[PDB]
Amino acid sequence: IVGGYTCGANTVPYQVSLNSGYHFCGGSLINSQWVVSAAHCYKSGIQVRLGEDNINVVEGNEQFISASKSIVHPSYNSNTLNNDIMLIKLKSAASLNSRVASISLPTSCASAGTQCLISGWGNTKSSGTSYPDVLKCLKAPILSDSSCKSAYPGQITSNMFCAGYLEGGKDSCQGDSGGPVVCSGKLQGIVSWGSGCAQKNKPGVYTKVCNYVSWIKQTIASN
Ligand SMILES: CC(=N)N1CCC(Oc2ccc([C@@H](Cc3ccc4ccc(C(=N)N)cc4c3)C(=O)O)cc2)CC1
Ligand SMILES: [Ca+2]
Repeated sequence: IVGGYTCGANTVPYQVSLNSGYHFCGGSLINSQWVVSAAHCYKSGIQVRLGEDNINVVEGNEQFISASKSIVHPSYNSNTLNNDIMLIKLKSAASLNSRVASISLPTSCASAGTQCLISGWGNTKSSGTSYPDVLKCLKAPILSDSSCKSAYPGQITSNMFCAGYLEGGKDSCQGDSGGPVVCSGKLQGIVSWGSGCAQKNKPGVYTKVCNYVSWIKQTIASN
């Protein structure tokens, strides 16, 4: 997260860290046994780490659970990043409490202007690389489809939305991928892509979760 702030230990209880010997992607806990992330985060040997703040020190409240199966959306396209969504089933159900809780799926899509909270352990620099120990947060509004498509001509599908600041300086970045975009207590987006990080006129692009509610529910029910 570039230009964000330190969230505060366990203040984003649904935030998950995907680990394979190091943090590589974020995710959101949607129930005691399922996590939603980005399809581009797919990898074998994924350990889901819940209740994390400092990802390098064991501070208490952490729950490490192996992924039993990762389900990449069947229509995911690695070049366009259309349908960039993946469901991860935990080997065992997480112990939900004050510091580890699930986030609700939306019943309707969010409109332009809606303020949302984006979080992650991704790169904190626009030019260069600097990964944080603790979780970073950023409040950003959903942009209009017009501005989104003007920024990324021919690359925005109906399953994507832009969020952020056109003036640059505040944005999600590499490492934040798969993480949550929560608006009014509902998970509306998943960190997907963008051109660089926190660049002028190049806001972040996110997977539009409201378009996948039926798919998520049907898939979870059959697995
Ligand atoms: C051809 C096309 N339709 N496109 C262009 C490529 C685009 O996908 C991608 C895929 C990867 C990349 C980056 C890596 C990267 C990864 C995660 C990111 C997460 C967030 C942000 C952001 N600025 N919000 C930027 C990121 C940049 C990189 O430079 O390797 C950039 C665009 C999909 C859309
Ligand atoms: Ca740690």
